Amino acid sequence: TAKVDFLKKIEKEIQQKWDTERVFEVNASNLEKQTSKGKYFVTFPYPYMNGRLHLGHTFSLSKCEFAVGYQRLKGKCCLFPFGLHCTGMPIKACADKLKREIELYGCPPDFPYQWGIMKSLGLSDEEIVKFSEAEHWLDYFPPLAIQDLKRMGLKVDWRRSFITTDVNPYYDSFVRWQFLTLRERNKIKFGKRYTIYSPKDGQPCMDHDRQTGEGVGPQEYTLLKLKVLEPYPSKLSGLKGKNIFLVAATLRPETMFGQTNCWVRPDMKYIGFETVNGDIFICTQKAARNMSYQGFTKDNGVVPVVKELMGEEILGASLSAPLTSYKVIYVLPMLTIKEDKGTGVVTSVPSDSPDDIAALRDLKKKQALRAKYGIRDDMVLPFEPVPVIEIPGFGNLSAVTICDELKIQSQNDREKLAEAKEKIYLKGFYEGIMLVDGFKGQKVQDVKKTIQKKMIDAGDALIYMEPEKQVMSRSSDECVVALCDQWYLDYGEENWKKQTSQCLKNLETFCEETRRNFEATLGWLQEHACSRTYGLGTHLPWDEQWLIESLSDSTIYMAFYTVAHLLQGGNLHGQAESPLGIRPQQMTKEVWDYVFFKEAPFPKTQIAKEKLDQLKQEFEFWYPVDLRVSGKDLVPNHLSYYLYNHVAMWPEQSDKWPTAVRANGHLLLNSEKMSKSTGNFLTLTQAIDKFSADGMRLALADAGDTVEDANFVEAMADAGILRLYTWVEWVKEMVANWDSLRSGPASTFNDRVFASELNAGIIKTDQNYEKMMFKEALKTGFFEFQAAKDKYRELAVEGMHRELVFRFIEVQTLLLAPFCPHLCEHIWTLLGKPDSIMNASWPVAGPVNEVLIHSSQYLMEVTHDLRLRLKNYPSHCTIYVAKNYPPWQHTTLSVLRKHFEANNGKLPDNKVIASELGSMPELKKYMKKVMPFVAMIKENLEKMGPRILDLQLEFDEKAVLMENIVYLTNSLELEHIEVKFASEAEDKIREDCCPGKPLNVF
Ligand SMILES: CC(C)C[C@H](N)C(=O)O
Ligand SMILES: CC(C)C[C@H](N)C(=O)O
Repeated sequence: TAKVDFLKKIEKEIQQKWDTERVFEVNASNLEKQTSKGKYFVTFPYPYMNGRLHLGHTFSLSKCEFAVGYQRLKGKCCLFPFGLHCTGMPIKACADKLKREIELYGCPPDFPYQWGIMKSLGLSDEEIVKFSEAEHWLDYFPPLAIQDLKRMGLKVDWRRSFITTDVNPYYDSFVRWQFLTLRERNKIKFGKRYTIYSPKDGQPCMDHDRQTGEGVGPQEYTLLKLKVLEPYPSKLSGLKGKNIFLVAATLRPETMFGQTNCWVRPDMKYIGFETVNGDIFICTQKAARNMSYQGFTKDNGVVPVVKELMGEEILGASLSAPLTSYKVIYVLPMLTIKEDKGTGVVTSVPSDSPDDIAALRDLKKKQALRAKYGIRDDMVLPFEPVPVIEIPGFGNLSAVTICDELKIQSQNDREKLAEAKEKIYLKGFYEGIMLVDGFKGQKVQDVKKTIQKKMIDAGDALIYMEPEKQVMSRSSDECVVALCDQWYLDYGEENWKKQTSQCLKNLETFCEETRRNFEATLGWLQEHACSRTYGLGTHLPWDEQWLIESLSDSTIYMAFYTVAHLLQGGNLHGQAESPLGIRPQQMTKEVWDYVFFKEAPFPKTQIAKEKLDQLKQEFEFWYPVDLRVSGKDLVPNHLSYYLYNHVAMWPEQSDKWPTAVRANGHLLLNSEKMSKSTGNFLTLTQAIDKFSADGMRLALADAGDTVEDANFVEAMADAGILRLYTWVEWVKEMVANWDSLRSGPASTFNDRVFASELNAGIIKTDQNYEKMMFKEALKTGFFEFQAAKDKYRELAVEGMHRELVFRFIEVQTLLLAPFCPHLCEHIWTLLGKPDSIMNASWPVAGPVNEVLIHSSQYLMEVTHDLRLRLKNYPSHCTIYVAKNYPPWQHTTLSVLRKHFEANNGKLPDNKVIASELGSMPELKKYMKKVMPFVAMIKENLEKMGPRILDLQLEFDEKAVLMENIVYLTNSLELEHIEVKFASEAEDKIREDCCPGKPLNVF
């Protein structure tokens, strides 16, 4: 267990060496004169300071942190800067729940959590409360973040970090410029528009301030008024005097000629209220409150409630329903009503919505429904479905003529009502044909929008907006609002959308689906609700009631990095003396136009011209964004707005558009999800404490590198630190016993197989590092290097040669330094090599002879082969490697070799087999082991290439064992393992065994 500590000491040792050495401060005036290879720029989606950083952030980043700890050891520059989001509410949210959960209850509260994990963080109770105002959140968290990274030891120029609210006056200048530019280009606009909106927040709550439904929007429905005729039912008494209409939502309004009644759920609570113009509306409150914030009531947002009840009390009185050849229809119960979607009412469209015929039919069957709630001689019976839409497989009575053949007679078939409403679903959007007196033959799709708008002008119908599913901001469930005010951003452009689809067809998607989620969300993304009024953030330049919502003031932010060290040099809040000496007051809109837009004129400035070209040079050298990477949940929203924008201010400049991004899955701790709510979670500061960040870094590079859910498992970060500590002591020990390593040359065989393994490994390792799939590059360069170093200490019984033993620890201590820098710098220094290790390069992959490795992956095959047939039955073993080409085996290879060397990469008949393998007196009683093993050539030949046919088989098998048996006495744990030629075999294994399947009997 001291293993964890030993690392933990030298990690902070080599850190306070690195940091006092200032190793990562990549400047662009001193490292641009050196014409080296080309830059490498790695940017992270800067997390909020709404709380200590978590593994889900560390894995979301480790893909880049390693990347640069490698792409530097290939000679490329490495600007890995790091931002710090403070905009957006989510800070104003957890501590506002702190400010009112400390308000109405004692300090701390009494019950029968939100405060309790600000004290389960540990703070002596007093400190915890200064949190409820936002400004102490932002004086305290950007520290804990940067300390946990200094301690993770990440390759990050310090002087380029910051804060993103108005707190930091400098970035604010950067945000203000962006928007004065983005307003100049008629990319912003003002309007009164529908948006997901937090009642209780006072602003349209859209994307990164939600609990449910990151990618969710308004759904539109038509709403119908349903004149309720007297006799009203019992509870409606007092309101004699006003026009009352039941309100429901259908999405096939072409169908409403098919109205035959009106459905509500007898045991749902219903509300009725008066609009602004003064008539009476009965929906649920989710519906009511939704209408309200949509200007539907007198004062925007208020529900003028007049009475309450449940549908029980409603069933009965006739509803006169517009557009239907049944004007005196009634309200009937439908207990299967989705109790959230819609109004709490639905329509009765029996001829194109099967539930309804099920609904109708049951009321017609049992008198245990036929008088159920006020159901007279007329109620359900003479109502029959309405032929309005014919669909050319089945009938005008479509939704019936389908469930009267799939026989959904019972109304309790809700799975089989998943059957039903999927039937007349959308096919009935085109094949369905309107038949009414006025559209006979018209396509239901080209008249959909007309029949609906005919019903608005007739004052019979209006238009309803509802949450597609549900949201929780952090609290009160949200709503489409007719927001009477919102500055918003125009992602609905025709031009800008197309030039940006092209910014995507350029930018590199690390996979084949990520692009599909960028198409499907771009061809989906309309204009955006980008202005908050309460929370935290920066204020709009010209209308300062408005603050900027998070997901938009965080889009071009990457260029501040390029100049941050000089526009701030370390004070995140932006109050220390900015290194170059710019007054935050002296960064006019056009001196950004200068520093960023290349051709844009040198402005009349009261700062001399030195710093002006120097901050632009920084920019001009560092940009573009090479590779950014974050979780797969900022694919539809933030990374997206991050593509539009980077076009929007350089719509001309092709070069600076982000060129490559990367998204992973979420992370799992021990194969299960990571929500504090579970107990399966670790803040970065503790993963480190427990596992020696190098040890952690390990389990992350093994987290999986794919976009599908990448898992992190505690144990393997433990076994991590162990194979690490056995290494260091081995490397310690193998430099003590220098006097133990062979003189002369490195000439023996075991030597050369390890030595070509070694270089086989360095390149294998190289190929996956180039391709940033860190797990598979882990496997190649660490697991495969241990086993092959073990196994060449295994078979060098005359001593491991030192000049192979040393160039091997060089390469590994290197190969591994991107994964685990301090421990490698320790080793590299341990060797008494001079410079810090980050001043090393990519080691030279020497000359490789893979026919040597062929043998290596042949013995690992049999190593893996006989580990198997020992399960049944067990100590000794003699292994017959068959003697030679039998007169029936040589010949197979011989004749097939003949055809092959004459047929251009395609092989003959599968019954040509029979005529050729059959018609051979050489094959008179052994074709039954040439035809079952003429599939030994069409099964395992792609396995290697043109190998098992080219007769001579470039290595003696008998003897690449008889050498391995020491390691193979291990790895099979037997005692002795001899090998006979199948010359002294039982002849059931001489004249049977295929070289490549060596047979073996205990
Ligand atoms: C730039 C931001 C939208 C990033 C996001 N808030 C995160 O925690 O990763
Ligand atoms: C989906 C529902 C709200 C409306 C649909 N026209 C129906 O069959 O009832």
